[PDB]
Amino acid sequence: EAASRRLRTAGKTISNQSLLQEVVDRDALVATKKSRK
Amino acid sequence: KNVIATQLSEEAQVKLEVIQSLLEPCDRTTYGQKLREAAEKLNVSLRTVQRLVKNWEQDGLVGLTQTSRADKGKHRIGEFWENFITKTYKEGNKGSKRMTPKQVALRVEAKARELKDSKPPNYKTVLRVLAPILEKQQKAKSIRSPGWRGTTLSVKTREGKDLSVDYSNHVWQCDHTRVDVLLVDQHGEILSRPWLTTVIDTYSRCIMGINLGFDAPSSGVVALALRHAILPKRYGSEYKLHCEWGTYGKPEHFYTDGGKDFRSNHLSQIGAQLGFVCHLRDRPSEGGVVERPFKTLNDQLFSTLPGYTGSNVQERPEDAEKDARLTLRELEQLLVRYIVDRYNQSIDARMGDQTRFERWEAGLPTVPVPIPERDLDICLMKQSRRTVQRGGCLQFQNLMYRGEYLAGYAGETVNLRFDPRDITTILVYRQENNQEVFLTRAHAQGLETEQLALDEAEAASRRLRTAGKTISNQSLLQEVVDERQKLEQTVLRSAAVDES
Amino acid sequence: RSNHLSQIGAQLGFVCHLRDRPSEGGVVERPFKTLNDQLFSTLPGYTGSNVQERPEDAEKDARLTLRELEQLLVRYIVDRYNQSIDARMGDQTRFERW
Amino acid sequence: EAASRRLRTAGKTISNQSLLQEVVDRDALVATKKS
Amino acid sequence: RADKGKHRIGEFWENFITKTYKEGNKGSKRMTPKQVALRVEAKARELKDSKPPNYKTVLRVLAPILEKQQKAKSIRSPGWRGTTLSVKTREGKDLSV
DNA sequence: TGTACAGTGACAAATTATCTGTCGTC
DNA sequence: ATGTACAGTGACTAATTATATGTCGT
DNA sequence: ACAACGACATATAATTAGTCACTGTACACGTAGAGACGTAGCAATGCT
DNA sequence: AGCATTGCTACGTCT
Ligand SMILES: [Mg+2]
Repeated sequence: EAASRRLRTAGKTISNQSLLQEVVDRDALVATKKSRK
Repeated sequence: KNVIATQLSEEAQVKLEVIQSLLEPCDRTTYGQKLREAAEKLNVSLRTVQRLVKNWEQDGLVGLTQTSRADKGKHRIGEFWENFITKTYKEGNKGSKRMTPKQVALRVEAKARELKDSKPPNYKTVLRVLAPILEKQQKAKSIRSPGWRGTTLSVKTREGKDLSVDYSNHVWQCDHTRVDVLLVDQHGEILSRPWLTTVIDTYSRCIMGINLGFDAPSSGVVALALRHAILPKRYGSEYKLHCEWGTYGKPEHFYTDGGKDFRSNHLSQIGAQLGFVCHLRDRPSEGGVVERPFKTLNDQLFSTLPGYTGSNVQERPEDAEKDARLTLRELEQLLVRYIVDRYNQSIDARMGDQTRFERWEAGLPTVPVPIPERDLDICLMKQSRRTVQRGGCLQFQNLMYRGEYLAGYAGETVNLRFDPRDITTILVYRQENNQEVFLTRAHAQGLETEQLALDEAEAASRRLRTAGKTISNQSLLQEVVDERQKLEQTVLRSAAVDES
Repeated sequence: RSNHLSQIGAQLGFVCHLRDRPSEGGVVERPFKTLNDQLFSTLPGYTGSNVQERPEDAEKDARLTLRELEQLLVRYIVDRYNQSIDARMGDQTRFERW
Repeated sequence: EAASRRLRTAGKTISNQSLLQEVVDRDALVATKKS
Repeated sequence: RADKGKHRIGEFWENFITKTYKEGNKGSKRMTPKQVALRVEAKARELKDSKPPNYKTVLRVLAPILEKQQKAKSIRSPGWRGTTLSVKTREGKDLSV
């Protein structure tokens, strides 16, 4: 358990807040594409 | 052999509690007298209680419970008809035939009429007999594979040899997938789904480069992926990336799907010129380090984009061609942002300790040499067993050529290297001391005011000759310059060399 | 929707009508599946009703010719399909209801 | 129950003799197949 | 209890989850709950909300919606019965047979 | 020892619906 | 009011037959 | 001694095998094949 | 004289 809790705590350490920028700007791009008709 | 009792029922608990109430020891003459309470408690004679004691003292909780019957799972139709059913079904489902239990029952009834059997197996009897077979072949369909664990890994090759993966850049992989996105030209008609070809570092599970484009799986595609994989990266401020795709440098191996471009001469020339060894994949599963990222990337990216096309024809969503809206100059930016700002920083699925990126930078055996860009653009495609003319001149694919230093040589076997995207010039090579040595750079006769590609010159030679035109570089060039692939190629014309 | 067929109808004496949608066609769409299940699936080289379902060796097992498949399909229709009960009626075989 | 039983008992009287013999003859034909 | 089947994330998040999944599955887009939860994470961070819903809640929010979208595949047609029959022409004229 | 991500079971933490007391005149 | 209709299913029921019971037994 | 395992013949009941009325579900043109890169057929356009 | 090289066409064969 305590060994597996190392893997869990290590994975959870990611500074993910800089990684979210992809998702919101990908959607913003797709919403910027209006259809041809 | 240990066997444990399970599904202890209420009646078994009733039977157990009286057994426990007589597990308390006493003299045998009162033992045979205190157990009399069981008689009405079980509504049965003490001779059954003596039998129950004989079971429990012999068998514990397992024999205290009632068994299944001896005929459970035994079919009273007998071995002939149970053989007949399982014979008929398995032979009826060999190869591409797919007989079903209903079709089997018709065979049973047919054979019974021949046998004059008064009472052949009913269809539901025939269906019952096959239920074990259907279930056993169902479970055989979905068995999970463990996958590798920890840092140690080795990759099986079609050679039979198994090759360990020891450090970052020890073994790269590639394959191509058809992207599940319909995307469109400028202003935008539907075109068709592109191909994606990726380089994956088998140690870090990292991803050093991709080529995305409408081009079919071809050695020029693989070469342009390696041209991306191997070079240092610089992406323009128009991407607004947060992270830098710092993976570069060269492989010691290239382990790959056995596609015809991966088996090509051109790539083998790259293997010799860059020092990696091409290794073939045995079966698709061994590729999983690159097969699976298509699944990962389909799920986390393409499925969210307007032109998504589903994982199969049978799942193909009908709006895909109704509102496909990206061009590849956007799909590139989406895919590149997904890799560099997310996927590079994503955790490696069986290390946990670090990102995909850090298992590359910390795992490579030593800092690789960043090669000159022009050197890979000297690792062009080459042609051999051709000959130089007895003059200052040359030929290639019905083009005609000049060369500055060729006049010092008589007509002799020559080797030559060319950019298929800029066949305006060739680099020429000689076999001095059994080693390749430069002759000269060379040019098509009089060609300087414009530039030419190989694919359009090849197509022009077809319309050139079939019209009976006099064959020359002069006339061939006109048939280049006098459409689906035109739209596709002029999309791919959008390139970072104009933007960096 | 061809002129040829509409001209046959005018000659032979029937009007040509089109269904709204395939569901309204079920009376004709269904015998295919009764053929698909009860005939084509039990023959060498059955190709499976879908790309996700083609047998792994349909091309390897492929051996029937057009004259042979027709000679079976006619035995199926004459001795079997038309002799089955009409599924609305239960009492009448499809030919006796004709 | 009676409506069903009459409907069912009608269906039971239909002879499969043709519908059955074609089944073994289809296999006896296909038994000649080799790739 | 009166609370069974009703979530505690509240009216704003119950909508935002279901809004985001609904827009992500029109056209050929096929945004699954995980991508919604990843949007929820992004939304809370930009909302400055310190307690975004967990992916298990987001999957439980959509579970009835997913089942309603599933049931539509199964709905059976009664069919015609007995002797009387007609066929539906696209002219709109039911031709008796 | 293919790969590995989205979905799911079994459970703990937290919330909170509501149902169980000792009670008061009815 | 009504797409089609066959193969597979469930929920019993008739027949089989494995084996639990009650008395005697030594 | 008499409470221990037999010797039943007969119930007891849990197995299978069979009857039916329901119902889900595919029938709706559709993957054989595009598109690369050989080993091997070829012509040709040169020339000594 | 001699072939000798050069630019197509299969017929797979693979993804
Ligand atoms: Mg491949």
